[PDB]
Amino acid sequence: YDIRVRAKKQRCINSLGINTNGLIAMGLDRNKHDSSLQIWDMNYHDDSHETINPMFSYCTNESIVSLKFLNDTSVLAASTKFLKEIDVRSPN
Amino acid sequence: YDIRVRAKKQRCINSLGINTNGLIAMGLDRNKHDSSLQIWDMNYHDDSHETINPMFSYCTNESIVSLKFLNDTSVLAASTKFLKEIDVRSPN
Repeated sequence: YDIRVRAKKQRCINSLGINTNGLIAMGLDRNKHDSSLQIWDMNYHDDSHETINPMFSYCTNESIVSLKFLNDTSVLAASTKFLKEIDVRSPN
Repeated sequence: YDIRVRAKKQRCINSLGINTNGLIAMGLDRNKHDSSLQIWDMNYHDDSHETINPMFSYCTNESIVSLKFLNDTSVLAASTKFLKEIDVRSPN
């Protein structure tokens, strides 16, 4: 098919990752009212809206520049001043 | 394997549903501070805790007695005084 999606607050996309189980992550620019690491699944996405409702939101007030899915649950994300490995099963 | 799970507020389980894509729903009794229709996935479940973190929470202050997964996203739930079809892609 063909679907176009975007964040709730529109800004430039730096990185992108698709997991093995279809989980999709996204690296955005820095916005003070939104998360720059949005992880969501396309099967549970409302098709009537361009915006995405993320399952997991991380890295608020940060600018993620590169990311890569390590496992089926863990993602390795790089910001402009940090390097993190964030698991979706823990908020820390 | 073998895993035991329960709600954040422990109460009797009335119904249970497993979807085709591995999504698991659950019908509980009536609690005034918790949702009786907890839908969650076991792959994104923290294995160090007995409690479940639900992806979608519905039917607060209600007692769901029977439920059945219609589609990969919609569930048909029955309470003690209502009969609802709740889609996970919309909060209404």
